[PDB]
Amino acid sequence: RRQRNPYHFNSQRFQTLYKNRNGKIRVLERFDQRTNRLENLQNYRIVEFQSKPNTLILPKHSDADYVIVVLNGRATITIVNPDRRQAYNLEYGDALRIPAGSTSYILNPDDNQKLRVVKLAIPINNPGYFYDFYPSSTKDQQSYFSGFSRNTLEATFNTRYEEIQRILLGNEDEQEYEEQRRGQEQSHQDEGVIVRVSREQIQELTKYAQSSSGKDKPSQSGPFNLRSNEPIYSNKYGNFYEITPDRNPQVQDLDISLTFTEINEGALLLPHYNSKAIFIVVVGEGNGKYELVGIRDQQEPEEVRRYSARLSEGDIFVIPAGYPISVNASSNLRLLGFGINAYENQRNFLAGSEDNVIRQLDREVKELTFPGSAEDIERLIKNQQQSYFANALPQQQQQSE
Amino acid sequence: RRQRNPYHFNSQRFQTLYKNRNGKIRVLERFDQRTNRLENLQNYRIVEFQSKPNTLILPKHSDADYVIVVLNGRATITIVNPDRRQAYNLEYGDALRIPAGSTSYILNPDDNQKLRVVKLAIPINNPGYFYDFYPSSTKDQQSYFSGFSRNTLEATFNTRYEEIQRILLGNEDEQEYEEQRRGQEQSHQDEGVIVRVSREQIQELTKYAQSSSGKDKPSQSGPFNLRSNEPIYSNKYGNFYEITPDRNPQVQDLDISLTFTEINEGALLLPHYNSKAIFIVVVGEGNGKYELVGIRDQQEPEEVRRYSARLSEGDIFVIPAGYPISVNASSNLRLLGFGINAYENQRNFLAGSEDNVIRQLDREVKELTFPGSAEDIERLIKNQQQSYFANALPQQQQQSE
Amino acid sequence: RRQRNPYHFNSQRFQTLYKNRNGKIRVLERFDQRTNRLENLQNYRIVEFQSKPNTLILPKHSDADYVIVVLNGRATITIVNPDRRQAYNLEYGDALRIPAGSTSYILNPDDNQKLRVVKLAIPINNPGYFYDFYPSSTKDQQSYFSGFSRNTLEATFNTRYEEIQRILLGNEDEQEYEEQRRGQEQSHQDEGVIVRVSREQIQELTKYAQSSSGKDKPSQSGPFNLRSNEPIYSNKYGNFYEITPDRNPQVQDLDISLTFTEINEGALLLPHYNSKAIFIVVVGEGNGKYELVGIRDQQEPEEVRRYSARLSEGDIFVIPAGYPISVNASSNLRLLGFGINAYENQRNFLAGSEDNVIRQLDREVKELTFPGSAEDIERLIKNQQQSYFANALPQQQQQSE
Ligand SMILES: [K+]
Ligand SMILES: [K+]
Ligand SMILES: [K+]
Ligand code: NA
Ligand code: NA
Ligand code: NA
Repeated sequence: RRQRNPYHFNSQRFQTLYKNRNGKIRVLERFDQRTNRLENLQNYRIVEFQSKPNTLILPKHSDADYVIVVLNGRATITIVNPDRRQAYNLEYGDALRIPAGSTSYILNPDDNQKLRVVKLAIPINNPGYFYDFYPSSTKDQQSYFSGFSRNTLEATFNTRYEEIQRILLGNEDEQEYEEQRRGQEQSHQDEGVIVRVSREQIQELTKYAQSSSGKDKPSQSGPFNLRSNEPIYSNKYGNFYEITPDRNPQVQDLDISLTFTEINEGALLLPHYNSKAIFIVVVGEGNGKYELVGIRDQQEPEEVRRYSARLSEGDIFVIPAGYPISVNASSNLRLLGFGINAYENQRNFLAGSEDNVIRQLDREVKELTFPGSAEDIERLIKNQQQSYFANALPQQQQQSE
Repeated sequence: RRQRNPYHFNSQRFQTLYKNRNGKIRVLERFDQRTNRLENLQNYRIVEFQSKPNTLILPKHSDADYVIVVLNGRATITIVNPDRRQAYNLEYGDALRIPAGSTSYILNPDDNQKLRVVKLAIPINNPGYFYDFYPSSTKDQQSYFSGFSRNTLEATFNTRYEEIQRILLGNEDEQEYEEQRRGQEQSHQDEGVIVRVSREQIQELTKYAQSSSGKDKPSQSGPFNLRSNEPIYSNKYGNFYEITPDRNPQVQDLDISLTFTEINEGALLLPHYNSKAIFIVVVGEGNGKYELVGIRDQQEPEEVRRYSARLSEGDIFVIPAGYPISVNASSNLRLLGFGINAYENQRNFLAGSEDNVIRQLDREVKELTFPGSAEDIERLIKNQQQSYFANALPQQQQQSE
Repeated sequence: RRQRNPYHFNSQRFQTLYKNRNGKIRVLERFDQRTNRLENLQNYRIVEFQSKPNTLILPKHSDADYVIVVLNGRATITIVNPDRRQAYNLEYGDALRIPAGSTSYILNPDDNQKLRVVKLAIPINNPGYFYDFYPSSTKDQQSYFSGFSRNTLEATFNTRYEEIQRILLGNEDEQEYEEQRRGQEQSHQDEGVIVRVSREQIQELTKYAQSSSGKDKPSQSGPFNLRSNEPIYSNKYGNFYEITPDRNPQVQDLDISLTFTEINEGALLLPHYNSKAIFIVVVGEGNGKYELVGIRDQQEPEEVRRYSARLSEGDIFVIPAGYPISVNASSNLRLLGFGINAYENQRNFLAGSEDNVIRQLDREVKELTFPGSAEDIERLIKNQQQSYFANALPQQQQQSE
């Protein structure tokens, strides 16, 4: 539409990196592609990863940090080190920092639930770009071991290339059949990087795992549910959870807050602005619209600019620091918030009866600030008795189907 | 002149953002406009803001940090939060960090003194660019509330748009008279973002205010006078004050030192270099010349480069780390220094008899370093018995008017 | 060769900045010249500095930090401050942070040993660019004092320009003879910035110096030998030393680890990857080859990319975080490692029997990960009983000369 939305990143702007019959691994366009208004976010990327019941992403390490949030189902994740090796179950809500270089792999042990993970990634080397290192050799990726010379591999493993090749790599087989339809496996596990897993294996693999279930609190060891603490804002229109970095060792070096806002249908996250935090917002569920307010630099009276977009499962949108936002709900809307620059943030609501900086003004300034009489503004301001969330005067039925 | 001055930012390179009859709000060209030698300063901007007696900037928040220094007069500043609301008087000399997102507004309660504020700003979102958010609706800026849809505003305030509009915004009135001359007000306060204020109001507004007067010391709460501590360098040619970040909680996260150098007429801030700190220097008062020394990369003997410029009330100039500087005074010259990267800085004077790194040399190296005999250099070096500042052999009168 | 090596910086890509008959001062091309894959290293530069016995670099300060490592011989370094003045002997192995702005100069007191220093530099002002400030006036560089005006110099030193000029600078002499051959001196010390020194002087100059000899431990005061601690990895194929930033006050603000890997002939630093650290690797001695593994983004099965290069005294190469590396040795190969982003790094070996993350995998995942049976992989993996370094099945003789 005339006057576009730089800050809106619909579902579609995910580029598939990897689809096989067991899961997908999408990544979102670089925040600074079309826009040049989102430069401070040049490093961050958003990955959605998805898998089907009883499945396994093969071991991977990346040149990037990861903050996992399970927006759907269960997974055991394992994280492997030079020294120890770990494993956590993770339920809906759970988040987890995978540091940069950790060998990890994620199993979906559920029997009928797809796994849905959304990852913020912070590249280490180059800005907006990381890569996935697999030891596995599939028809889809090769091992890094392949990038070594036979001599080097042979010294390395202390083994005839022919034995390495047979065991770690794979042999010459340069044709094709790849037709006919049913389902089974390939090589050993449904070929590719996302493979089908046996219960035998799920049982073995989960047996080590540190169970979540109980909503674990932001520590430095295991997963932490974004609903662990009591809502920060809670009433009968929604819930607002949030873990600020300073109270969360696992990410405090990344200076990320994480939020989980549930907006009930016909409800409205009343307008606020984030004082220093740039928020990357992720739709898990529901439908709605938002209104972000900017000053159109463009290039008489300084014009403000609404940047609106419909919302739905999968979309990303971004909230620049200082920019007032508000968010509707046609259907029960659930949002995941990655707040960059979040340490010391303060969310300033602009309506209703808490953290309302407009009311916190000096009487006589309200006076000078708005055309109404002082008293008219206290009354008006006070007409919204709900805080944080309210009713949005929703649409409904009447002579309608 | 042939061989320009990248580092000099005369008064003129201020772009007005806002002039009405009550004050101005200028901002300085981005440090990396013409030059590409000033990249590390790409984020910082310098705002001068000015107002006339009994006046008020309307409430504003920005997507940027602010370090205020009052180079002229008095002001009450208020800073408003989701929770509390504060207010300080500020006299000449006082500085104050306005964090990013703080609702603030500045009154000039004086009866005949113009208020002069110089702000370093550090944008949060985008590099070299911030914006001003006002709830006010004037003939000059609109409210961010205007960027919301009527439906959204109506849910928000819990009020008929028509009542919001009447009280918080303003109504349709699409013509003009804007002629005839006298002075009074407009709407309620002299229209625009800088408005005329009543004593009734000044009295009320200042009644909360935490008075400065007494030269408050670098804390984390209120304003701090850049002359609070005893001069760091003081003799009969000038005074050199400076608050390093590590001894100043309010900015220590920004890693800014602030200086206040008064150079007496015909005096001379002897040549030094800042070891890590990049200094942004601001002329409050007086006239003089400076000499900055660089190595002209250009593109036989490596050539050095003087970058000189006359000085006067309002000018900015910048001192790259490591680059030797010296500053004259035709008239009593008063400078405000924003030292970026200032934590652990050490100012190395190169003449006179303190912090003189040339004299700190090994005898026998002086020997090898300069053409003179060792003894000739100790004597010479020692011919300047004043430290830090000295006499500049000024110009004066003789058969002259 | 088709498919170039961005990460390889042979000896040749050093640009001489300064050669006279007493030493050279080379600097390496900006890590982001040809490549745009090395952006996070845009600031760092590598300087090799070399001098001949009984010599002196004249006093210099830079707008950049320095981490010195002596890869050959001995030096006294002096570091001069506004306040105190210091001096350390430094033997092979020793490293030292010269902060930004420290007046320093380096003497080579040895009688027959050339001094070889390799410096990582981190510019302060501009990214990839620093400059050298000398008070000396040679036929090669001028003093910064020259960049001041006569009036300014005269106030400064409190001396007739004609006396300054005679003692600190040098006088007009605008011709040439610069022929005939023997050796002696010029002006006072072999002209230029690197000069010939007397024993009389070496004796005097070293008399202050804090002797190294004993392998001093990472403190915050003096030089620290990169072999101070016991090897981190040691067996009969090499030694691997490393000082991580958190255990080394002098650099912990720079977040640099330093390594010293000695690979014995026919030995092999087995393949690993650095989890967060980007390593800048410097060849002191020996010959060999390396294999770095990357994912060629390029632009069916994701291709990996070997980036190989022969090695020899002087070469630089770089190891991106996460990228597996391995290094051979034709001759006793000695490497200096500048690990950027090194705080919390963990080196993951991929072969042999320590810190082997492949073996740390879950049995049943190895199962799914490689084509071999689980048991075949444990056996194979276990066929390399040496850790860290091993034998490379080297080349040798047979019907050969
Ligand atoms: K929010
Ligand atoms: K200064
Ligand atoms: K290494
Ligand atoms: Na063997
Ligand atoms: Na109502
Ligand atoms: Na005199």
